[PDB]
Amino acid sequence: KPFVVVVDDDASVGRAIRRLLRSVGIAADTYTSGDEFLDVLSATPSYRPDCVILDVQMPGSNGIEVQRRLAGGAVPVIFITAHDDAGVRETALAAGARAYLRKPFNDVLFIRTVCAVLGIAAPL
Ligand SMILES: [Cl-]
Ligand SMILES: [Cl-]
Ligand SMILES: [Cl-]
Repeated sequence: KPFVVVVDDDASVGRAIRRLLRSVGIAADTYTSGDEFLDVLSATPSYRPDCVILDVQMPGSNGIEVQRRLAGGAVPVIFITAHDDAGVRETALAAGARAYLRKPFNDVLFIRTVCAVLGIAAPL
């Protein structure tokens, strides 16, 4: 199964996303700490997601080091942010993010975005 990692400082966001992805056959692990995710990557080469969904607003880190570790490699990144982040597009462009979404999101847009980034057909 496709495997997605979410890093968002709100535990409720990771909870909602992992259940929604499970409903369409996509496994997901979620973190509130970018450092926690980075530590797993460094500890075991076998742990590699097919895509990362990254909260650019995480207080005190902004997901900067997660982005830096993945930059240039085979793991595409989708940026997520709050509904009133007027600048998320330029943020995504300069970071080499594959896509971006504002929270809250509807099912069709979220699933189509993730599936397109993963290179798989979307269920809806
Ligand atoms: Cl859960
Ligand atoms: Cl980070
Ligand atoms: Cl990598």
